[PDB]
Amino acid sequence: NFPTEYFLNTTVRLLEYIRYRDSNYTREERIENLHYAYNKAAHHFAQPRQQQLLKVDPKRLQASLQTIVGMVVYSWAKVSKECMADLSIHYTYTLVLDDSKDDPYPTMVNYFDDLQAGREQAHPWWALVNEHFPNVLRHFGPFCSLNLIRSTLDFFEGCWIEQYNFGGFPGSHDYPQFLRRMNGLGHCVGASLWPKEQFNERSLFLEITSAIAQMENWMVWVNDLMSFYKEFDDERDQISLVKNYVVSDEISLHEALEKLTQDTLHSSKQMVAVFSDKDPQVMDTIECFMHGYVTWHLCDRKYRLSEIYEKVKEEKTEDAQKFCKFYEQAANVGAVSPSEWAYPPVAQLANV
Repeated sequence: NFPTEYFLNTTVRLLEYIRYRDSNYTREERIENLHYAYNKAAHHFAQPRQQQLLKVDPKRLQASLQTIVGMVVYSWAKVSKECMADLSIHYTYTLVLDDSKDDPYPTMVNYFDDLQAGREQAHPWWALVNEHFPNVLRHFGPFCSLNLIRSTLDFFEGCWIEQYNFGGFPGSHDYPQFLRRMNGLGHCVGASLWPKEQFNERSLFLEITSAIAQMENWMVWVNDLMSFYKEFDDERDQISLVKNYVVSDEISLHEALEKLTQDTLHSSKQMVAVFSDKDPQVMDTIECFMHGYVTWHLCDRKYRLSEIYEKVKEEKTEDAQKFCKFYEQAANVGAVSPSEWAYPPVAQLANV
């Protein structure tokens, strides 16, 4: 049975800590960006070479793309439309990689030599991603770019490790966060929040670096938390950060969940307790990311949190109501029909 109240309590706390509230991001602007990002991406993924080197089921690509654009537009609120579009493509590539069962070994045998010689990579994924990377990198300074490149490389190894469906050896306490950081894209996400057009990598080096280090853990743990509901009974999903704590540390799913909430809540508090008295433009980007990121989760049908809403909408409980109050907040600005932006389907663009 799902820890419905415990979950609710933790969710409301996280929200208060981060100061979850209303933004000046109008539903009309969201639709403007949503359609803009989706429109550049669908046309990209619809090109021939893309269509033939990126092995993904058409229906899942469409879904993945819509999910990713949703997350970007809603979290990288302050960057430009082009930046959202370009980050949408890169994060859709990374999402798509989890669909491969194919062992990377054979295609990674000459990874370095091909890289150093300027020859196209053997693994089709790497071929598309490195070819398109400049489009994403042009929006950043050398420091931030370096973070993206590294994180994406970590991501690749993360996916490789996961093909083994390995939650860790009982007793290997370091395995869980090791794996979560590899497939997390923490430094990618974190360093992509600062476009050299609205920020100065050098003048803000300390804050940017710090953000990356704190955002890496907030971003991944918040996702682990919000996802805890859909993954609860997913017998297919076997190696989540929480399921690994269970196996690696040898504790109950409950205790594992306790560790996650403790880390998440704390991560939140320190985030706030560090950026408030910091360059406003910076705290704004950070604060907006947190809120949008949370909105997206509550709104995307992928996380099915509306099921929880529908099951506690009527209760005189303090949390139960605080949750709904929050939920309806995100709903009012985030519940947009895909028909208003995500069109036409990638498949149709590719067939033309």
